[PDB]
Amino acid sequence: NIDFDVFKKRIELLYSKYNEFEGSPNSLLFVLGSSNAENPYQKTTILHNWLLSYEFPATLIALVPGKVIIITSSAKAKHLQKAIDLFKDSKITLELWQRNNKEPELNKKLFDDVIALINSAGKTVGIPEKDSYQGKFMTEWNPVWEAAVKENEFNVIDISLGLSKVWEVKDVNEQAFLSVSSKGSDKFMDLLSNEMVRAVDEELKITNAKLSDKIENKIDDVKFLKQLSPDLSALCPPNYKFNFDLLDWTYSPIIQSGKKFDLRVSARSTNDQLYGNGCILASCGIRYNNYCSNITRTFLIDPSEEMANNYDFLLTLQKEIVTNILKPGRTPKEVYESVIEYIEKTKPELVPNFTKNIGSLIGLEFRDSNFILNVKNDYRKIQRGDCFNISFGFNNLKDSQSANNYALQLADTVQIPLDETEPPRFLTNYTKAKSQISFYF
Repeated sequence: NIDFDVFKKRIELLYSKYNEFEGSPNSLLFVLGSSNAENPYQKTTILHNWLLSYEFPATLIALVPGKVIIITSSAKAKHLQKAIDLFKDSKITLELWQRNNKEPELNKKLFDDVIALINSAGKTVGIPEKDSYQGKFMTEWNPVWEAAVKENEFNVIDISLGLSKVWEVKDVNEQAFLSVSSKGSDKFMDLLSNEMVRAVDEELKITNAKLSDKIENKIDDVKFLKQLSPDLSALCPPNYKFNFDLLDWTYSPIIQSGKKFDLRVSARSTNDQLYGNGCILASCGIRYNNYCSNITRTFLIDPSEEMANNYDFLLTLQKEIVTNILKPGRTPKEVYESVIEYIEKTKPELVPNFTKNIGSLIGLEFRDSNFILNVKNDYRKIQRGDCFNISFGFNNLKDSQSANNYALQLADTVQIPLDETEPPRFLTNYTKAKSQISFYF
């Protein structure tokens, strides 16, 4: 069940902002084909999650002056019917056009009709240009759209940056869902660290990938889910009941040890035997009601003194970033440059080893590519209500005591409160204390 008051406020917000996006689009057009679980964070899908809290496959949504048009099946139109009355009073009329797959002539007429309304709004049409969906609905739609662009002289422009700004600031309910997600990540991290220690202690034959898979699979263990429920349900926003079915993975858990450390988002657990010495990097990111979170911990197994000392600096760095650097009003570039400067002042020798970013805005997407915390983004300001995956590390560090280089990585989900007087709030709280992440065999 969909909160239509939320649907109404979010669609009205988008409607009020879009003509002021870059390029001044006269209309917006969002076409969703079949859902793909392996590619869940495209802008059109994000829009559906934001507006409705569910992805509606084989559905078109258009915004033009005065109207929101939804082309979808009878079943789906029935889920959305109650929304219509909300716009009866508003610049928007809501219109639900129902498809019928035994009437392909009607289905074509609907598509021609919406393109006519788009044409009437103006020549500039805003779409998320990187989005790609497959399936039967898209096979119908694609040639109709392509003909319209070519025949009507549509100027089709990207709106990803505009969308990113519209839904950037998290409302109080969204903040709650992010908190729930993050607590989930904490509890899986706790499991992960326990299973990892057991693996080393019991001399298990197990690869990094197999161990991370074990943790991933616990999301389907209803016994484990039951255990999770008290702590997660306490964090749900007022009037929203905790629901198991809304728990998912943002991405596959990762464990790294031994020969290979990769600090980029593209990293995946290797098929190498779990290496029970030195640095073990682990990352879990649970998703609750579409709200992504992330946590990365480094575990130290019989660490040399230099690994331990560099781990201490890693903690100090995170405290400096979150307490002093990551402030409303600042650009990602300014934040990242400030980080480099701090490292340059304290441990200059480690600058070449540092990650190229310190994470990104997080929310309905795991990583908003228009708000990565690196030097390339000089065009966004941090705002109160923003939530971040603050993730950084040092790779290719030299161990005098081992044949393997080592790495250190730390990530937490951090909320910037809406209230001016409140500091950044860690949503992920699983320990990072050196004595609690160090193990000796």
